[PDB]
Amino acid sequence: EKARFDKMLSSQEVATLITALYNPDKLRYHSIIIMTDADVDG
DNA sequence: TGGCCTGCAACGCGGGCATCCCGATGCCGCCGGAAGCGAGAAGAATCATAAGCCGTAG
Repeated sequence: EKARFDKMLSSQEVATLITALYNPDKLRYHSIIIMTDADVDG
């Protein structure tokens, strides 16, 4: 929301690897889990 | 200390009255020249959009 741009991209690895970016075709990795540290930055 | 203002008597000519000629003027017919209103075009300006640095944090 702070900077919305369809061209702005740095990694793009997550969306490229989970789906094709639209998603009903490729539904690979139906189960995802996000492990994160217990600090405030986590 | 020097010059402006004014009373006064003598010289001077202009105001007042009469009048015919002249030039402006109102009127009428006729010709012309900005105008101004709307409309189209150009330049000037203030609001709205994308960071950059400051210093820690990942």
